[PDB]
Amino acid sequence: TDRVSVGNLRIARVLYDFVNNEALPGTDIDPDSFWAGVDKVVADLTPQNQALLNARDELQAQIDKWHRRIDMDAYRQFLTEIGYLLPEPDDFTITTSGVDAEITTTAGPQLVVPVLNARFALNAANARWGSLYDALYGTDVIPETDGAEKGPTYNKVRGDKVIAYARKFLDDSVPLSSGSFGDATGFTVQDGQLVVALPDKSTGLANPGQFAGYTGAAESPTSVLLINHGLHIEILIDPESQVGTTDRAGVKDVILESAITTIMDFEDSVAAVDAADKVLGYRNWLGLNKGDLAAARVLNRDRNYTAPGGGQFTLPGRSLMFVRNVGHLMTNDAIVDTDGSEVFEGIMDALFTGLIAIHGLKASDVNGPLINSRTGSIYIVKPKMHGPAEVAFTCELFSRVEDVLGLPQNTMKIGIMDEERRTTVNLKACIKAAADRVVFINTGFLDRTGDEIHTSMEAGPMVRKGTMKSQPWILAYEDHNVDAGLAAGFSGRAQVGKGMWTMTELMADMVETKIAQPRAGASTAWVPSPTAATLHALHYHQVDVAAVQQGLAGKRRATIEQLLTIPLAKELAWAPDEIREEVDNNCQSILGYVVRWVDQGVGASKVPDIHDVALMEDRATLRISSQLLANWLRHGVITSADVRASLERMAPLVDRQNAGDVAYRPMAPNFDDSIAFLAAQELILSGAQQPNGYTEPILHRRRREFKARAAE
Ligand SMILES: O=C(O)CCc1nc2ccccc2[nH]c1=O
Ligand SMILES: [Mg+2]
Ligand SMILES: [Mg+2]
Ligand SMILES: [Mg+2]
Ligand SMILES: [Mg+2]
Ligand SMILES: [Mg+2]
Ligand SMILES: [Mg+2]
Ligand SMILES: [Mg+2]
Ligand SMILES: [Mg+2]
Repeated sequence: TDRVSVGNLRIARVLYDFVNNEALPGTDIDPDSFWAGVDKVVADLTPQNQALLNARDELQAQIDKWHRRIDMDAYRQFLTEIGYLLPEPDDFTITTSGVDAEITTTAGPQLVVPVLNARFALNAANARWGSLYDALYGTDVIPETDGAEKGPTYNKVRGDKVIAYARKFLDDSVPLSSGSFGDATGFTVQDGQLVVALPDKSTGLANPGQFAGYTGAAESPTSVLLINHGLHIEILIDPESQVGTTDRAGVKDVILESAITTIMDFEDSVAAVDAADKVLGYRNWLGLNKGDLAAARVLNRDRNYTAPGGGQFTLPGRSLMFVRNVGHLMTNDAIVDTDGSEVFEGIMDALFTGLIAIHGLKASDVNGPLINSRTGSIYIVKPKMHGPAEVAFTCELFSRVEDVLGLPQNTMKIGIMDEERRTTVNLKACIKAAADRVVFINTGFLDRTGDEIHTSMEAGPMVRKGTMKSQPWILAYEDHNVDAGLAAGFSGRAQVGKGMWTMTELMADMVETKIAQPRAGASTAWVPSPTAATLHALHYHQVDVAAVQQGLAGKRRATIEQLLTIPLAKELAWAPDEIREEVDNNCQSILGYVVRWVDQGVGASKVPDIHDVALMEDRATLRISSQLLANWLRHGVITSADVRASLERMAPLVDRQNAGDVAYRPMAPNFDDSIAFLAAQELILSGAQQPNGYTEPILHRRRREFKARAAE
C-alpha cells in the first residue's frame, strides 16, 4: 500500500508528495491545514454529490418508462411533474465581479487543450498572438491550385496570394482614408498618428483611433499596432526578411491577437485514470500558473510597444487561462477512503486546481513570474452539469474550497457548459444559481447530442449523426443559450460561447462557415489549434459581436416545444447502404479514438475519420457514436451482427490509418485479444446502461486494465 493517511482519507503517495513539494510552497497555505480541509470537504460534500447523481438516475428511469408506457403537451406536463422541467425564474442580472477584460470585454477565439500534453499546452498559451502569413500559407485557405501549391521550399506565387489576402483583410478591418493597403509604400508615425505612404499621395486611417501603437522609431517603425473590435493586429516591418524583400512596403508578416483565452483541460481531451496521470496534469497546470512550464519550449513574455502619443505600454503575450475540471460523475483512486471507496474526482479537481491556480495570481522566484488574472479570479469550466441544483452544488463546492485555501469568497469563477438537456431547458435557473460566479456559458454538438440520444433512448430510432447538426432541437438550443445569457446581462460581463470546429485541416471551410457563430452573437467559440485560432480571429474583425448582442437582447427566439423536439427518425427513412454507412461511420469513430485512448493514454489528437478527413474531437465523440449505435440496436435498425461486422471491418482500417506511429499496437486480426477493441465493443453493447450515456466508467476501466497488463 502506497498511500498517506489523513483523517478518513488514504492519499496516493505520488499525489501527496506533488502537493507538498510543488503545489503548496509559495502559497502561504499551511500544509496540515490544507490536508485537513481536503478531508473535511470530501466528507461534507460527498453525500450531496451522490444524491445529485441518484436523482439523475431516478429522473431517467421515469423517462424510460414513460416512453415505454408524440404528444408535446402531455410530455412537458410529465417533465414538469417529475421535477425535470422547472419554472423559469424572474429576470435578473448577473453580479459576477473582478473579471478580467479578456472575458468581460473582448470577443475572440477560445482554444481548448489537453493539460496532460505540455507542448500543446505551451503552444496554446502562446497562441494569444499568431502569424496570419503562416496560417494562410500553411493551410488550404489559400487553395493549392496550379502553381500555388506548397512544396519543400518557399513558393513565391503562393506567398504573393498570402500577402494579397492579408492586404484585403487590413482594408476591410482598418480602412485607410483613401486608397488600399495593397498600394502601401511605407509607414511612419507623425503627430501621434499613423501615416501610410501611397504612390501618388499619403494617407491616415479613416478612423485614427484604430492606431494603437508601434515599435522602433516613429520615423521608421519596425511594426505598427492597430486595433479593431477590441482585437490587436500588428504589421511587422522588415524589408530584409524572406518575404519582406518581395513586399511593396517591406511587410514581413501580419500578426493577429488570436487565442484570447485558453481552456486547460482535465476532462474530455485527456486520459487520466489514476494518481500518476492526475499528477502529470496538475504539474503542467502548476507550470503554467508559475510560468516556468518548459517542454522538449517556454511561455512567451509580454509584448512592448510605444503608444501613439508616446510612452510605453505592455500587452499580455499569453492567453488568459481557464481550467476545465471534471464534472460530478466520476471517482478516481488517487484518493480512497477507509473502505477503499474512490473519492469524487470533481471534488478533488476543485481543491487541487484551485490550490495550484493561486500561483497564477502571483509572481516571484517561488511562484514563477507571469500573472494569469489581473483582477484576482480563478476561472473554472464545470462540464456535464444537469440542472440548477447541480450548479448550486458546484457553488457550494467552490465556496468551501475557497475557505480551505484562505481565498476571498467568489474568487473561483464558473464557466457553465450547457451540454446536458436538463441544463438546456432550465438554463436561466442554472445561470441564476451561479449569478455571482458565472463568467461563461457555451454550447456544443457532441456531448449535448449524446445526452439528447440517451435521454430519449426509449422513444424510437434517432436520425443519423450528421443529421443531428441541423435538427430543430439543436438550433433552438443554440439560440436559447444566447437568449438566456444576453437576458442575464452577459454582454460586457461574461462570455457566450459556441462549439468546436473539429476539421483541423479544412481551414478554408472553417473560415467560410464558422463566421456564423459570432454572427449569432457568441462572444467566443472553440478552435482546435493555434493556427485555427488565428484564422477564426478574422471573423471577429468581420463581425461586431457587441453590436450583434445589443440587437438580440430582449428577444425570445426558442420555445420549450422546440427544445423538446426529440430527433426521432421518420418511419423508415434510410436505404440499406445509408444504414451501413452510418454504422461504419460510428464504429470507426469509436475505434479510431478508443485505440489511442486505451493503448497510449491520448485523449485528443488528429484522428482520420472514415473518409480520411482529420478530426480533433474529444471523448464526447464517443458518447454520441456509442449512444447512436446503442439506440439503433435498441430499436432494430441494425443487428448485433451488423455491429460486430462493422467493428471488424473498420478495425484494420484504423490500424492502417495509424501507420507512422511507432508505439501503435494493431487490433486486427486478433480482435478479442485487444483491450481497445473490447472497450469499443463494450461502449456500444453496454451503451444503453451507462449513466446518461457517459463513457468514462468503461473507458477508465479498460485503460486501467491495459496499464495492469502492460505491467505484468
Ligand atoms: O462537440 C462537442 O461537444 C465537443 C467539443 C470538443 N472539445 C474539444 C476539447 C479539446 C480538444 C478537442 C476537442 N474537440 C471537440 O470536438
Ligand atoms: Mg519600442
Ligand atoms: Mg506566477
Ligand atoms: Mg463536453
Ligand atoms: Mg448555430
Ligand atoms: Mg431568459
Ligand atoms: Mg466594425
Ligand atoms: Mg462582447
Ligand atoms: Mg439505465
